[PDB]
Amino acid sequence: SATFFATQLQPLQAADQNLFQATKNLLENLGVTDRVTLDRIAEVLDSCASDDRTSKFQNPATVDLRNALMNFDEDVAAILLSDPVSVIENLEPVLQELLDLWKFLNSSSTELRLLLWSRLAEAYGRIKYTTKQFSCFLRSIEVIVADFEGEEYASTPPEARKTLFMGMLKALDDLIIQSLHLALNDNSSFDIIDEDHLRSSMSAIAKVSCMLHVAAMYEDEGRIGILPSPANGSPQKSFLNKLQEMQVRTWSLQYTMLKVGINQHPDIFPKPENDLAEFLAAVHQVLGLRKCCKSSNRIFLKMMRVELLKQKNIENWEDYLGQVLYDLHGLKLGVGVWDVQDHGCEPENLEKRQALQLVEKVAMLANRMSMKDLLKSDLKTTIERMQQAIGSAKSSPQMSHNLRNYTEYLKSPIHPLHMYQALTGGVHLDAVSINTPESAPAKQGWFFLLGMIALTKFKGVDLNRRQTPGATDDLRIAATFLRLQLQYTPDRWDAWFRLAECFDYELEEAVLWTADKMNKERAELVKFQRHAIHSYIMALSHSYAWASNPAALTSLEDDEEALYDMYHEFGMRLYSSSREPFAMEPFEHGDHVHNQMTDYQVWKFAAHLFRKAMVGKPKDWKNPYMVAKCLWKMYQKPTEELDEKNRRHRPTVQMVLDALEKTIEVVSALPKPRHGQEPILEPHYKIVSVIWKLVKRGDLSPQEATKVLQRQPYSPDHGKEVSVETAEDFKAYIIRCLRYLRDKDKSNWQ
Amino acid sequence: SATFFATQLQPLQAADQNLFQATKNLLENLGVTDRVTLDRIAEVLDSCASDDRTSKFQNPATVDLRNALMNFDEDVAAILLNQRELPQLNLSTFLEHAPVSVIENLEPVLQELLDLWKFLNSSSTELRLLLWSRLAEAYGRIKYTTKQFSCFLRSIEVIVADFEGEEYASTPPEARKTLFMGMLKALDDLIIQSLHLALNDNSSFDIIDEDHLRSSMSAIAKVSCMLHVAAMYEDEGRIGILPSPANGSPQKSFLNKLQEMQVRTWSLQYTMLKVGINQHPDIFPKPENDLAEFLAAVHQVLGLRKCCKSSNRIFLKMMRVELLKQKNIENWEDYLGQVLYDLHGLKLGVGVWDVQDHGCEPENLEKRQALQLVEKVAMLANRMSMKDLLKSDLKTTIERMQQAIGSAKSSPQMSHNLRNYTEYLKSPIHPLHMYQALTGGVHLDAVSINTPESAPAKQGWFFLLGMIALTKFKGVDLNRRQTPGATDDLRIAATFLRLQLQYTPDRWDAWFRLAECFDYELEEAVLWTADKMNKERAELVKFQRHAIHSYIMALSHSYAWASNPAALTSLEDDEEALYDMYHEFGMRLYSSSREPFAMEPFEHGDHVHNQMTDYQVWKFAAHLFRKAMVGKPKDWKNPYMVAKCLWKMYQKPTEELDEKNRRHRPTVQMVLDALEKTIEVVSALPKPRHGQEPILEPHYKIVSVIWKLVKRGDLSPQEATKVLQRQPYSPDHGKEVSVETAEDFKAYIIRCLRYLRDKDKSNWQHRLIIRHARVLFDENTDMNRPDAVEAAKAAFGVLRENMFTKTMVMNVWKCDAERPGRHHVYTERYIRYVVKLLDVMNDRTNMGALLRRIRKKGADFYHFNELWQYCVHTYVKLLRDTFNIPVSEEDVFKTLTPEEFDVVGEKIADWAATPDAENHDALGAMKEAVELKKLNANLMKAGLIDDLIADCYTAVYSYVRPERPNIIRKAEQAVQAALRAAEGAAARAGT
Repeated sequence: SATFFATQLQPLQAADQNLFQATKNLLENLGVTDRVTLDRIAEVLDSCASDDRTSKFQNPATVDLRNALMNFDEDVAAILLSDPVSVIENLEPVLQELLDLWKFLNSSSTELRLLLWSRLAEAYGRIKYTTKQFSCFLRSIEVIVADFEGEEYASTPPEARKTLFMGMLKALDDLIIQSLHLALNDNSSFDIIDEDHLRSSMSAIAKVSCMLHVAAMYEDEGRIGILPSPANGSPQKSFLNKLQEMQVRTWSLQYTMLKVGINQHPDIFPKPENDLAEFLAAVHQVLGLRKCCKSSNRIFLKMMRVELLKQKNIENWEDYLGQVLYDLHGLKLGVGVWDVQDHGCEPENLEKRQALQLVEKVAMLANRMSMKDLLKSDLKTTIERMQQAIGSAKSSPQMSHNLRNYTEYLKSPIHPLHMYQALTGGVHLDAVSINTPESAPAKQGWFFLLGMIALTKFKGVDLNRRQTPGATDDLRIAATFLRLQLQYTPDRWDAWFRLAECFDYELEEAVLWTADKMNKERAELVKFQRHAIHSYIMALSHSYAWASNPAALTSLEDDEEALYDMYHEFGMRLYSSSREPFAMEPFEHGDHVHNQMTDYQVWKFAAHLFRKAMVGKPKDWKNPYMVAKCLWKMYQKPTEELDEKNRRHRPTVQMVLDALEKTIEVVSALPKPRHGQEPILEPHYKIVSVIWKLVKRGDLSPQEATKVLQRQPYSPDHGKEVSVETAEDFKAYIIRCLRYLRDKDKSNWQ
Repeated sequence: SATFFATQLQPLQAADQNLFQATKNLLENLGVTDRVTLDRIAEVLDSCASDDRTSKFQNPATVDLRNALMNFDEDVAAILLNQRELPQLNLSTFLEHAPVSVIENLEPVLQELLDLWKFLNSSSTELRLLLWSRLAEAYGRIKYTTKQFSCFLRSIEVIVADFEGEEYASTPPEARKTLFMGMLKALDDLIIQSLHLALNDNSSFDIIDEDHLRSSMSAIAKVSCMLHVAAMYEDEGRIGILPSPANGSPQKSFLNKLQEMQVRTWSLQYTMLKVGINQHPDIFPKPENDLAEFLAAVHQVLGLRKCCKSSNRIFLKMMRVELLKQKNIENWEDYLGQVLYDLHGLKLGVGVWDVQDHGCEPENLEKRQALQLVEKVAMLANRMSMKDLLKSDLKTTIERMQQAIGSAKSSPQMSHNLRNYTEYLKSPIHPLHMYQALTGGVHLDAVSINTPESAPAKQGWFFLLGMIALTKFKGVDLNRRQTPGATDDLRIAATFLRLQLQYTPDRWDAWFRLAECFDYELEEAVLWTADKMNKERAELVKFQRHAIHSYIMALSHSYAWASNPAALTSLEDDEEALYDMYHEFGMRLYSSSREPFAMEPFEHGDHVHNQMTDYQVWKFAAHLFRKAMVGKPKDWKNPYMVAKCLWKMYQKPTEELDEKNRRHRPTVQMVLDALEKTIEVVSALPKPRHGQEPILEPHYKIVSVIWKLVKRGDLSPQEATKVLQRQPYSPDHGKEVSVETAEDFKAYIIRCLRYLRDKDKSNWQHRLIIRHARVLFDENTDMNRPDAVEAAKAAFGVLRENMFTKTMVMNVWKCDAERPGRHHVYTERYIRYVVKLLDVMNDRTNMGALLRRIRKKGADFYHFNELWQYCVHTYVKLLRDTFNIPVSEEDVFKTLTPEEFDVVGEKIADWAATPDAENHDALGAMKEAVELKKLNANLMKAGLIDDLIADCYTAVYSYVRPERPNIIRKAEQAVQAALRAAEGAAARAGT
């Protein structure tokens, strides 16, 4: 029972001890030499090192508070429940007859004294000298602490000491409310405040924080059930929150003194953001263990939200703000060392401008997470709350100019001149990078991120495994999101590339399921390919300047993998549209003025991309094989159909067979496939078919073909020389080549 | 005739040549390689290289303008003079010539799309210009600022192309004359909105690429090529080659409309060239220089043709703003001065060029215009001295600008800071702050106010203002200022430096010039009238009290300034001025601790705080003089006042010294070298010119000092002769004199005093001459010495030769090193020595003659009533010393009845009329005592005068009888009957 109570009380008391210890270190960093304050802090520390924390306190007002909380009194708790230039000339020397008034100051009540401060603060309020008003707020408070430790308080009878102190504490409350409001809402509060005025100031506030910590002992002992807990609706329970809302104000007021205290000391605090954050992490730990952060309209919680967004290079600010956003709006990031602790705060609804401040830090955390993990995490659920709160941006006329240039470029015919300009990166769109606060999502690429999430929804739901369509609306959501991101950003070649990716998946959905669209709606399929190809051009053009930019290759190394995939997906698109059922169908100029590409020049273009995709992805066995397909189709092209320049640049039998030996060399460089995985016979099968056609054409002798045909790893009589002199003996060995390949074709799918 | 016309044309043609040359070079440097534009500019060069500029032009539009202006037609000018009325979007107008959806149709135009292009090659020019107006309207309707601006640029290139177009070249000229002005009305209205968007929103230069810039800005130069001949046409009437158009004519209104069009289009050229120079800084390494030279070429051409104020001064309101942002040009001040002369008349008188008239009237400069004019003037103000400020026209511009700015309104910080200056000024003097001032550790409670109204004071604008006002106060010397009344600039500068110090308390220089204003205010009260020293002592203490507080805060903020090297070079005269602060702190401190002031600002009689000693303040001042001596190595006064400091410290006796400063007492030798240190610097001075008195002020001072301490016993008289012969004014210099007695020390010092009086040819060194009397006759000697009457006579022979007249008038003239209020005191210090001098000599005759001079010069004597006590009582002694008057201790008139006393008192008066009573000493001493009561006029108590009268009357009564108010009354009638017989005897002798 008692050991269980000590086990429950121990980590929160450890948090309090570390909070007061780091507070003490922050005091001693600034030359605060008030040993009374240090002794009060050490009294708090040894009290929190004890089970009976209230016994070790020896300040008289704190044990008066202990008697007030122990012996509840209804009315005592209900107590807590014209030229200004002339006046400031009167009171400022006060705060020969001046020495008599100073003697009159010592003979007077403290309640009379604060009215002199309040009249002085009114005169500063009349001339709007808020800094002097903030100063005399602080000068008023430290007098009430001195008489709290005064011997007149010690000589007071305890029946008088109940009500007289209770008036002073209630008067202490409303000064803090005004001063914190002057601290939070006005930056000029700390101009005339010197160090020793400040060193007198927060030491009183820390003592007040020490004083309120004595009141904090009753609640947590009342939380467990050793103490009688007040009923709901009782004025005692209402009195506790009336105390605790000041404590929320107190440390935040202490934080404003700490923030000025952290500043002006660069030799003392080389990491000034973190030490400010360390206090704020500790206090919200202290309040959040005690369920105290939600009170007083979350003014501390709203304050800490602003400060974390200012700080950038903190280690684990995301741990701190994640606890805040779980408290404020229930935005579970799911990252960081500490899980989000239950603080009993309702999730307040996410306002749009409130969501838009968080974009610059959300996208930083989301950029390091894998897309598959981004499907599983709660990080996307924050984005779902954010984007619904943010919504669609306003219709800018500058965006509408950039929008309408996209529609005519996407319906533009395929210019062969611009293909060579894509090699130079000279293809530019009629667009301008606009400068608006609505583009600050696009300046961080937030609309790019929305496209990647919905694409991974499309990529995650496997189309081969799709027995039910209709979940392609997210692709249309992403395509609108990609069009939104591309309007602000011309240079985002990846946004062009994902746009180029999305057009094929719409085309794949049309042609895989129904063959009727190949007979009735060919024009929109022509439109989709031409939409894809022109998307790839700027995805080639803007990536070429990106590849020419060396610092752009440094960040996000997977985009270089996306760069080489774009090189693969370029020539994949070129070879696909040049054959059936299309056969250069987007390349027509029936409604078009300009030249068209030939199929030969398309196949001349695509292999060099596959040559470039071979360099970046050497384990990609397709890229040498796709090189070998196009050059053989270039070898399929007759010389008379070629012009004079391209007749010299037609591939030779030496260079065609160079790539045919190259692709199976790369296939042999791969490790062997596992059980249940047959190796790809298509590099092995297609090299035989061209050689058989080369013998059928007669450019390749069957004797010299069989030298090539027995270097294959799946050759009949491999490693043993077989000489061939007749075509029928060649056709017999070709039959032996096919049937031995049919031995490797176990599933009968070649 | 023609040679004269070419001579007048030659600066105009040179300016046009340099303008088009710079335009050609900058167009070439932007890559505009169109040969036709270069050929047009070269044709303008051919025009400007010859007298017949008009014949060399061969472009059809230029010669069409030339033909239009050679024979002017009113109906030709009617469409340009009247405003443009736009035909609407009508099918009938389309037949005659033949917002987003409007953008989506028309911007494709700018096979059915190709059908429009063939038609637009054959349609009207303005029909295309209608669409460019319509597209800019749609761009205006969507409020695209850059796209609406871009349509304006393309529309310019249309109508320039038609002037090279063959449709206009093949038009019949009667139709073309309407067509030339009709396009020109369409031309000029486009430049109205083109300039307006180019000087309001800078977003209009967004979508312009390189070639768009190279297309648009080249056509503007063609307009600048074409419009040049119109100003050339006006120049023919300017020299009288052609007749001028009459005022109020259509010819006059046609011409100035072309003037306000030509300047307006030229301002558009500056906007494209500014954006075009940027983005290519390799081509333009100094973009401030080329933009200034481009504006210099434009404004000089328009200025000679008086086009600056044209088109509502829109070029001038652009040029001044862009010159303000640039700071590191050389001779921008040349470019600034002519521009502000064209707008306000603020002639600066600096740079290479003086102002030349551009035919423009000034406008009164407003407050916000002056705030932009703060910074460039303030740098230009610091280049000149205050004397050069007092001769420049820049001073006249500043007084307008302060009239333009006005007095600033007080902030709550300003009410806080200026009050704390007064409370510090009302504070008593503490030695802690002066010890802190040597550390520089004194600060004031005054926050640095951060407002744009302090950006004047951040340049020291208010600091400049008092420096002008103090220069005018210092411009007339106060020796030559015989007319007080030109003294309000002292109070004007006194108001100004507080306003500087409110925003900038840390400026040590603003505290220092504030102190001299309080210092000079102390002079003018006491220089003419000693009555303020007589009656108004409560205010004269306050001036030096507030001076000393201001002198502290000058020193404290100087300590950071004098010890850091960064301020040690900036405005090197202020480094020289910092050593002048040390010299006038010590001359202020040493002044207020002696007569007439006598330590008055030091006390705390209103209050708590310890007051300083004079020994504490003499050592404090001597700290300043040596610190003055390093930065003033040739200034002899800084060793001179440090020599006077230790002598006051040495003459201060050791008993009243504190035991800390008892160890800090300098030796007898420690003042001898410092006097010789001054006489070293005086010997190190350059030799004085003819008519200049040499500085023997060290020389008799060390003579007087060595006279004292030898007679005080600090040195033997033999050892003094070596120290005396080191000095440059030693008589028989280099010849050794051995002195064994004090009388031998008396004679040689008298020979030194005679030698210095040989150098007193102007007869001014009365301190030497009163010490020549002092060495001859010491005050503290025994009165019964037999030579003391003789030594006072030889002392009087020195004084009456030099300063004292035969009617006993001394001439205490104010020395240049003498302090204000000191010579009033120094006169009566010479009086009390002279009164005791004539006491030993028993000179009763010259005392009464001197007494009339004291009575006449009563207002000139400090503490004159107290001086009249000592002089009368010594003369009462001198009346008793000369005449041996017994003191009537016993009243002999008690035996007389008042009836019998009237009998004897009339018998005494009848005895006094006898000539035997003239030899009576008691009657004669009563006669001067009667005149002494008349000369008193109850300035003192008259009862002491009546004591000498009644004792003289009783001594008379002790003589006539063998032969209190009634006693004096019968004594009054005794002198009255005596003087009646004296006038009766003198009257009968003359008859």
